[PDB]
Amino acid sequence: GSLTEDGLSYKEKFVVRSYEVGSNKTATVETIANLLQEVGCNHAQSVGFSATTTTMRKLHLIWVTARMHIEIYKYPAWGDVVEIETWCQSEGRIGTRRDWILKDSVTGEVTGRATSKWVMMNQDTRRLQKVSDDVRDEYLVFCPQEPRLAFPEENNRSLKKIPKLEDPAQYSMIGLKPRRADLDMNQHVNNVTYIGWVLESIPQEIVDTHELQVITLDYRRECQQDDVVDSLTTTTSDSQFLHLLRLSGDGQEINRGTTLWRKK
Amino acid sequence: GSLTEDGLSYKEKFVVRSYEVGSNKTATVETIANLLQEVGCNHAQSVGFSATTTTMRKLHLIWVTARMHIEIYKYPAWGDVVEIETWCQSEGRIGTRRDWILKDSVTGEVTGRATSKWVMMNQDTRRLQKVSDDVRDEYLVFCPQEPRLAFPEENNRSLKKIPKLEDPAQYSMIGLKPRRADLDMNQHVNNVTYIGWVLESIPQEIVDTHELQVITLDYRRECQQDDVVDSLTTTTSNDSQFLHLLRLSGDGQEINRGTTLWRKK
Ligand SMILES: Cc1csc(NC(=O)C2CCOCC2)n1
Ligand SMILES: Cc1csc(NC(=O)C2CCOCC2)n1
Repeated sequence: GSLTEDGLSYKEKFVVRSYEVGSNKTATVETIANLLQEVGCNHAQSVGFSATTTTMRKLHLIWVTARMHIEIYKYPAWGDVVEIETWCQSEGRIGTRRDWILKDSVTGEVTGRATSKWVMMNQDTRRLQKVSDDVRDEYLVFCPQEPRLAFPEENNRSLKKIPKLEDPAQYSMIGLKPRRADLDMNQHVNNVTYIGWVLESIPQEIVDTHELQVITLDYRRECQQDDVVDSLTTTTSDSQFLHLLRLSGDGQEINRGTTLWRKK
Repeated sequence: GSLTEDGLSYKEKFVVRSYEVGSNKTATVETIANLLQEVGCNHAQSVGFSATTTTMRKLHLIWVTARMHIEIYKYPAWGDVVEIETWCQSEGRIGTRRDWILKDSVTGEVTGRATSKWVMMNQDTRRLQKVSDDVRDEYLVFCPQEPRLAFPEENNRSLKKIPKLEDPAQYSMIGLKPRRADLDMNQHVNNVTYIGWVLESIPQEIVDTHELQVITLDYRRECQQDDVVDSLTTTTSNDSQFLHLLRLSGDGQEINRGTTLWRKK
């Protein structure tokens, strides 16, 4: 992978692995999300980060995901090369945004796109807070100045309000717990695991006859290593579902989302 | 990746990914096992397969893992390039063997090694069988003729008999279930998931102060997509050894048994 000519975006090629594909012999949405995260990490490393900036390290601040939105037109097959371009942009004092474009390396055609909203948080107290002047200044030298959006459309899917699922849920998968492979290098549950947990409550017949086209996920609270999660789904409709992840015990909400599936 | 000059082994380079590493910023044993599987699949593909031979597809036969043995000296760090060499060998009518050597691409030094035993099974009835002459002939053209072993030693730990853990277990992790990411392209639980499940019953303090040096795992029965597993561990021992058992939560049906050896950091 490498930064592009202007140094304002980053590109990387990936060959799809045997264990990375599902029943269709194409990359799962969890493999796609892992590839987005990997290209995002390689971009941060190439521009001097050791995700945190120098000012963030002094104030004990970290970037946390608030929203992830992914749209896939074609899933790459096992053995195929996918090229991913990523860039980041400041959104005033609200937070930051990271976008991606997925392309088939052979045809050069756009096969997917993604956008994510990130908010600033004190790592110890877990208190949100807004973006300061000092942080925006040392971030803007690595971001395009004019707006560059993976989802430019006025009033688009990536910026829609998501309602809270009402009990009873149509479908559910209960007692979901993270294992050590679900944790990152800081022993926190990886963001991609929540996508998998959301999808666990979709029935196997929908998965067998449909392909996931769009997934929008809001992150409300982090799931600890010793937490247990219940995954809830209701059909709202192509097939659309409304999703809710909550702690098995007290019912504390960890995520809410929507998925849109196309018939094969 | 590519077949070596003689066409009797296969090499591939991997750059270790951010999500592939643990608390030490080095590749987990599950990432290593996924890389072994990937290089093994790329080797089978490069020599004409899709690892069923021509006769195996006619007779509804598949290769299934009976044993996996992995020894790691150094885990590659995030961003490092690891080179893996793999080859297969016939073991008479018992089955086949697949071996691996892991090397640091920069220094060329051996950082790990692995060996695995595979048996032939009818896909439909699940009945294990000996290897026929016709199948043995079809895959011997892709294997070295002289023995080539990743674990050549006379008293190597890769061929040791593993006892059955006796209840009560010292440690346990209960109610483990596979999710869709744990399944392969044929909707069967991936072999690497069982390694993760075995390790789930090791206490977090052992993981925090030790590094896994050796893992030997026997596969007795497959875990179905809707099965629930219990992971059991007992200390048997500067080095710590554990005896492991995976069994179905309900009836206690054994799916795996294993041993791990950990060294102090
Ligand atoms: C160091 C760094 C910067 S961005 C990042 N992670 C991502 O972008 C992921 C998060 C969730 O999975 C998809 C994208 N890590
Ligand atoms: C095509 C083919 C033949 S065997 C194989 N994979 C392995 O060897 C893996 C199995 C899981 O444990 C790591 C090694 N792929």
